[PDB]
Amino acid sequence: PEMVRGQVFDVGPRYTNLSYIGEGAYGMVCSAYDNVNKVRVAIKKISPFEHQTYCQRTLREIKILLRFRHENIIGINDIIRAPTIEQMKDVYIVQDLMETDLYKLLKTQHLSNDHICYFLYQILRGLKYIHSANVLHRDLKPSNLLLNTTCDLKICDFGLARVADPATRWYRAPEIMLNSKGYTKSIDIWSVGCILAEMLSNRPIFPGKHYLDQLNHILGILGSPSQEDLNCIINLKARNYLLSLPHKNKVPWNRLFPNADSKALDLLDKMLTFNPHKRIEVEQALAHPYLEQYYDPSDEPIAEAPFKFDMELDDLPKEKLKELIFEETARFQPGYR
Ligand SMILES: Nc1ncnc2c1ncn2[C@@H]1O[C@H](COP(=O)(O)OP(=O)(O)NP(=O)(O)O)[C@@H](O)[C@H]1O
Ligand SMILES: *[C@@H]1[C@H](C(=O)OC(C)(C)C)C(=O)CC[C@]1(C)C(=O)OCC#C
Repeated sequence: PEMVRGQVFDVGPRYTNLSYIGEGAYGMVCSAYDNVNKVRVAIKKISPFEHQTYCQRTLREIKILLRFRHENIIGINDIIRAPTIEQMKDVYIVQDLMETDLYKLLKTQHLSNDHICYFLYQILRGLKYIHSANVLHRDLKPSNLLLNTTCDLKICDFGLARVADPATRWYRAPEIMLNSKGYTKSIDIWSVGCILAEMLSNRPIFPGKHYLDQLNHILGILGSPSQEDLNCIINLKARNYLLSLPHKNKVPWNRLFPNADSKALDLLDKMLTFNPHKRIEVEQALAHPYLEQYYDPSDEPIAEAPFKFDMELDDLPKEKLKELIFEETARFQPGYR
């Protein structure tokens, strides 16, 4: 078994020439060569079975990404795991190989306005498909926006994704921290707005240290919530918390982004709206004048049908989640069904 930084990558003989390329809180990702198809791939090793929440992430990512097929969404090419459930300790997810992610690119490079507009267009194009399947990604951030040499962008990391039905916190919408319930497609648009702001200045717009600090960052730029804003917070204890904060004036977007295109700041304003019911929707954002050079509805496909898991996962024990992961990956085993 090939080894990478002291870690077993048990993916041969088909996949060889492994090279470390990144890592998140759950998976180690390596580049590799697929000797069967004669193509470069990425391989994510995850080891989730001792944790119920990690098992949920693994099953959600596998189920959603095998059902999605879109240019701006990473696909799963193959899944490697042991032939028996008792031997199964790691899962390897094989994906198309991307060259970097937006987090790493922003560390090294200031983006031009054409770059920002193009990246923002691809994010929203992929998000249009996700939302059209009635799915929430729920964890959009620069590190899960993959990029290749030709500037193509793919969204990845669907372990928190959920059917819509009303690590880092810097991109979490305010209602996640205040309501803990009733999440809509609106939460992804907030994340995209945070990403846009970071592309405009190469710094995160709301880099809070904890939920309390996070809310103070957001309010220190948006200003204290309006009465209509307050009425959309359902948890009254959370409303009382907001009402206990000192008044804060809104900071004009062109104070934060003085050289930014005014059309980008108009869209940004509509994405980073406190009230999720007033926040711009993905199709309206695609149609905003900022993206006029790219917007092409006939070339922005949607899902044939809304997605559904066919079972609630939140309450299942991890040993049951393990059996579901085994079942869901059987289609990549020789001799399946
Ligand atoms: N298909 C891929 N091609 C190239 N690099 C990739 C690919 N998938 C992931 N990466 C890199 O590996 C990192 C970790 O992947 P990710 O899927 O976010 O792992 P995770 O641990 O399951 N979740 P998280 O903690 O949210 O990052 C990414 O941020 C990328 O830099
Ligand atoms: C795209 C690249 C790019 O995708 O970065 C990596 C590191 C993946 C090669 C850039 O960020 C700069 C050049 C380019 C082509 C770009 O942004 O131009 C398109 C336009 C307008």
